[PDB]
Amino acid sequence: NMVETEPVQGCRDFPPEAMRCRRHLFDVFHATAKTFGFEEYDAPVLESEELYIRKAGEEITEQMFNFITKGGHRVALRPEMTPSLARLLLGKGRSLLLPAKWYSIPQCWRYEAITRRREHYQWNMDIVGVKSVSAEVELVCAACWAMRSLGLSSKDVGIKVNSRKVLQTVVEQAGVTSDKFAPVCVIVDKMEKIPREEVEAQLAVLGLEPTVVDAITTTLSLKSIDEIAQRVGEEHEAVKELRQFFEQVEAYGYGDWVLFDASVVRGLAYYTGIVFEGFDREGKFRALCGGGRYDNLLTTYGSPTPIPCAGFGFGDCVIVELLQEKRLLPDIPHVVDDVVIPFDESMRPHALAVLRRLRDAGRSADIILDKKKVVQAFNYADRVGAVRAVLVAPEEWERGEVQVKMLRRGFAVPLDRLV
Amino acid sequence: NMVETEPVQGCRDFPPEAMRCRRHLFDVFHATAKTFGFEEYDAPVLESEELYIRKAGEEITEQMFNFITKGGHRVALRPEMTPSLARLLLGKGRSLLLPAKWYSIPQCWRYEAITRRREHYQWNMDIVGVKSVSAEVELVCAACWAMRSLGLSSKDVGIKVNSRKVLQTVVEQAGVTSDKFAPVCVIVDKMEKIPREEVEAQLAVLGLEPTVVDAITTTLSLKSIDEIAQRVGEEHEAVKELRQFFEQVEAYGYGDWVLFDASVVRGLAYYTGIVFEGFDREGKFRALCGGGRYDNLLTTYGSPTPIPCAGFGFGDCVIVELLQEKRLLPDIPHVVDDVVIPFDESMRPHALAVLRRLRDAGRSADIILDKKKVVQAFNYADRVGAVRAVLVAPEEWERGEVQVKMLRRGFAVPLDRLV
Ligand SMILES: Nc1ccc2cccc(O)c2n1
Ligand SMILES: Nc1ccc2cccc(O)c2n1
Ligand SMILES: Nc1ccc2cccc(O)c2n1
Ligand SMILES: Nc1ccc2cccc(O)c2n1
Ligand SMILES: N[C@@H](Cc1c[nH]c[nH+]1)C(=O)O
Ligand SMILES: N[C@@H](Cc1c[nH]c[nH+]1)C(=O)O
Repeated sequence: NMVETEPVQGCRDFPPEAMRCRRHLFDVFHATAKTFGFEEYDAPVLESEELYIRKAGEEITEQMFNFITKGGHRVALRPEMTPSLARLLLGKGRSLLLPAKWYSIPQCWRYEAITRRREHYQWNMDIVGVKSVSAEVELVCAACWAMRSLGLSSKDVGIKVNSRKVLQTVVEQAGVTSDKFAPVCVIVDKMEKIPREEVEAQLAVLGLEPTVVDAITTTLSLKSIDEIAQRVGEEHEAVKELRQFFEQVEAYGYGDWVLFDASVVRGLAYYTGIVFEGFDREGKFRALCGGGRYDNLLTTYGSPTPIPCAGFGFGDCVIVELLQEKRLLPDIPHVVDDVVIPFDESMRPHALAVLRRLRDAGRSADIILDKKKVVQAFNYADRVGAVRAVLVAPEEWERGEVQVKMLRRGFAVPLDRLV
Repeated sequence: NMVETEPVQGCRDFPPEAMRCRRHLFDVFHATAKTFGFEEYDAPVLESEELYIRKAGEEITEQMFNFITKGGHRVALRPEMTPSLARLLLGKGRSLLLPAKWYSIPQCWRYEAITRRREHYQWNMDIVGVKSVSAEVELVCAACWAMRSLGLSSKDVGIKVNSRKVLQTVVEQAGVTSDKFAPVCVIVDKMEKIPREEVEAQLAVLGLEPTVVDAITTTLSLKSIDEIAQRVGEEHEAVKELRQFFEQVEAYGYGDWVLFDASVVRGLAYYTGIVFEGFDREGKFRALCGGGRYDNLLTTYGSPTPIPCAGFGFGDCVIVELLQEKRLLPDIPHVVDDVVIPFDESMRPHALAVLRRLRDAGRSADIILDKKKVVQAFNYADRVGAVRAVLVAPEEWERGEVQVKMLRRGFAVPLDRLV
């Protein structure tokens, strides 16, 4: 009998070759988070289904990987991290010191009728307790920093930015009760990649008249902040905020990375203010990352006081395709410093003591574990990219030495000199 | 309405405080693996239930966290990593270069009728393609290395070691067909922590006579390798192997960490040779880690040629309790190098440029994001353990300077000198 060697439908294996690629990326996510002063957290991949019941026609909750425990409890593999984060924050209450800057790199999950990936890793960064656009500034700079760290430039990618408050106004001024607003953002998010007829249809389903639909479409196609200003005023808070945002990003030195786009809304119900989305400037890939401000979610979860929040998620799949296309993911193979080679099996104990010493000195080192010829041991050393082979032979050992060969003739060296 | 702030039954939250503890541990697991030349891998937490159907009464497979997809597919959250590893190895075939030394730190899962933890993280280390006890030597040394790295000594803990081949002989020589052997190990593993009557009963259920049961119990209580040698001969391969194992561990310098214990068998069906288990020398905690040789598993999975393997798993929960008891987990709080403080909001752009510079130089740095008084900014700096506060004020800025205050009076410094 033969076991199924392929992973479960829509899930990825990470043998060493693929793991090095993932590690290269996560190392940047971690390093960027540390540079920016964010704290790591984590929570269970398994959460209560109840945590995601938002009733706004979101794709994320529609495609929920859910099931029922033997105990009858309705659960899901998390489709996103933000609800888990909020649960932790709400759990802490007044004991949480603010501001708080928390990051994680959870695997998140989806399930579709179409048998597409069902899992991905998503770097999450969130700032909690900060009212002003400085939070969004910092988050957008963090995302650019990560991409620049990966070797991309502002010629390769950007982050396009908007605020939902502009549309909020239009919807409210058009006589539509604010309860329809989140559903509208969800529908209008689809504007980009499906027919306008199909989107207009969906909005009409919500009970909004053609004239109201009109204003929405128009405001999505406005190309500048000044044209927004003409539409809603120069001190509509949206304008002041976006200007402050762009000014602050410019002062940090990432002005070439960011721009305004009135069509950016995102697909999540809970964004209340600034929203943003990373993209490739060749128009070839899906969104690289996405985020925004969500000031009401915690109130929504039963927080007795409103807690301002903003953040983003940054997936592991699209960024990697982009990097591959741009030839910014060279395979650096697995490597070690030293390979210790017993001359024969009688030298194994001596070679072990040498191994101990090298590792004690902070070196990465292998020892040849099987019985083999010296030449094969050198073949192995080359396979693992050793800087150095350390041959432990009877002759040198009697002199208190080993034979060392730099791989990146051969020379006898006292034990103490090795390290 | 209030959302449930507690995590799902039997699952842990990792807010920053708990995450630092976990990170401290994983950092050792990673560092130890690199020191020993192991390669990282990963696979999906979700695997086919079929992968674990071993039919040997194992607790691990009995307590399987399984469910059925909407597609009707029988799946589980992995109870262990070793089957996933084997799937990857079998998937590679002849293209896998040997030897291979692979590690991972998967979250693994269980489900019980008793509502105990249902998840844990388990450092896995495995050596593939090595016939000789040198593999086991290296794995046991790796486990000790990790524990010593965490600040434990050979007075605190040990690893007790045995080989199943001794018992294999007894079972086979007693006329019991080898198919009963794995089930027997599974039963005898329970010997330790349940009544002997209850264990003897279970073996009788398998159809083994009282005389055969007798020999098993006796051999479990033999206290030395010499007494095993008297029982099965000095060149029963078990004896030679254990002697070689102990000799090699002694030569690496971890002789005080290891010992022989004829009662150690482990609960897993697939161990064929040497097996081992980490323990605390005060007899206070459950097993810290556990592993062994499993030379038949890949054959069992349909590998057309036998592939030798050995490894262990090292849980994240018991080790941490031990470390807490031993006071080896001091809370090091979250820290940053620098906190940049705008004197007021008019200095925010200048302060951002300063932030850019510090981060460009590899420093971890925050900027005060909200509007606040300088004194509050210093309170925040103290909260995040900054080495340095960098006050960006109009006066100094006009001189091309900032004001720097070492936290671990205050002095003006040119921008360029900061880094
Ligand atoms: N929300 C999710 C959850 C899981 C995903 C897997 C692959 C790609 C995605 O965009 C995913 N999005
Ligand atoms: N030991 C090292 C260190 C760095 C290396 C870079 C590329 C290829 C190698 O084999 C390397 N080996
Ligand atoms: N096999 C497993 C799988 C999950 C576990 C969770 C907590 C403690 C354990 O010993 C576990 N063992
Ligand atoms: N920046 C640092 C660096 C090291 C520290 C150690 C303990 C407490 C601290 O606040 C520390 N802050
Ligand atoms: N949860 C969002 C990203 C995000 C993090 N924080 C705020 N938003 C998503 O999956 O797109
Ligand atoms: N899978 C084993 C540990 C192990 C890893 N490799 C071999 N054995 C366990 O969970 O106990």
